[PDB]
Amino acid sequence: SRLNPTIFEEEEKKVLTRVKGTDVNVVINFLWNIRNGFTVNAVKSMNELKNIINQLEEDLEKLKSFYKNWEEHKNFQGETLLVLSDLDSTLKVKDLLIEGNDLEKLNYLLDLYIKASIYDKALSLARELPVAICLNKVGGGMFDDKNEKYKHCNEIVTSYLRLRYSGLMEFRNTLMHGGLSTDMKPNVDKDGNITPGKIVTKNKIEDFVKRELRNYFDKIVNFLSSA
Amino acid sequence: SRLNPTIFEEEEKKVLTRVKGTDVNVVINFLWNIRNGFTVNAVKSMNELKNIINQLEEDLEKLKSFYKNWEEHKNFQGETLLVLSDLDSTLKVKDLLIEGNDLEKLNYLLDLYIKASIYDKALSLARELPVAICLNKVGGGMFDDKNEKYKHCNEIVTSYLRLRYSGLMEFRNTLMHGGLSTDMKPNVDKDGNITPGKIVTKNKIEDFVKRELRNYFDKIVNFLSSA
Repeated sequence: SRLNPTIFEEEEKKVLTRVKGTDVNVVINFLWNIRNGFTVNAVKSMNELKNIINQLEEDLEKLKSFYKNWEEHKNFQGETLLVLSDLDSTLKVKDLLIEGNDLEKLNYLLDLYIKASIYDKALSLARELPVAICLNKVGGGMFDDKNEKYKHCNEIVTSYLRLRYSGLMEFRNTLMHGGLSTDMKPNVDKDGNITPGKIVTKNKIEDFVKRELRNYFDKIVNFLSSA
Repeated sequence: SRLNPTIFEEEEKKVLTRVKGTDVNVVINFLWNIRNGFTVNAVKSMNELKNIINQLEEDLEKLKSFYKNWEEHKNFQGETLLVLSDLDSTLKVKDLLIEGNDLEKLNYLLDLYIKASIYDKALSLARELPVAICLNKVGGGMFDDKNEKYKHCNEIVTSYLRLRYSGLMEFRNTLMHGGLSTDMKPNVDKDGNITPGKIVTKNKIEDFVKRELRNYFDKIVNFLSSA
């Protein structure tokens, strides 16, 4: 915002105007929604982001060319605000994007949560995405108990998960409620000291989501296609 | 039982002994279980029945040959108890039989109930057979609420039926509870006169089971295979 050279060529200004207008705030918000589990919103932003980076690529090629032939763009010789590395590092957000319907975008996000080791968000998405998949097959509906299509769709995935994927459902609720919960059954003393109940290890959770969650999810979705 | 000729040849006696021993009571019991909806028991009897008729065929061929060459078996010339038509008509029970596991035998029975126009029994079997199909896929279990595998398996088929096959579930409960029920909502007067609630027609029920029940059931089972 605070970047404006006093003397600027027609081609320099034309591309700097584009650079000054890069919505870095939309990228930060995208990462915020992903971290805090606002999965629908993150996925809805994907197309907007796709355009943000498609332009940033165009600007980076032009700026890269400018700095490669730096002898012709001596107007930038004193500038300290435009840092090529800051913009080039931002282009990595291109990896977080995919094309397709919002369900396919959420499916990709599940894999992103797995790679990033965000166990809580990965397991909740693996639990709720098959309900949406189911809802889509039935012509659509809203995630609300008053919606009949949702009521039955949720009952199907919940009972199928409790029937075949008992582990998935257990890890999900434990990570969702944390340490102080009925899901972990800790014991509080007269002295104010707590002794954990189930003491679920770092390895059992890491191994399950990193090695089984995707294979399990793909089988759950495979089953729910026939619906 | 009351059939015994005074003079009997070695080949005549050998085959009459077999005829006298035909378990017609097992056939009557088979038809009783089918009519009263004891579907598991009817299906379990199928192999026994298969042997009953396999022998009755053998005896009928020999007796038919005896009566075709009646001049050689003049010992039967006065007999009134052995009626070829009674035994030959019994061989029609061969059509009610099929080979395969008890689930495949129950599947065939569903089609038998459809052809026979036993709407009540057909719809209850169409509702409960997918639970057993589901139970089998999960390694087996007992039809009891204390059985976890059953609990979830039933919840899946019940919610899938309420989600996609709303009609099937409605006709089932109506036929199961009959006229005087909450399923039909009749109204009783001060005078002791009742006015039906939903008045579901003979045609809507006939058309549904005779034209849609099998296509619908086959899709329900097709879905539950992926489980």
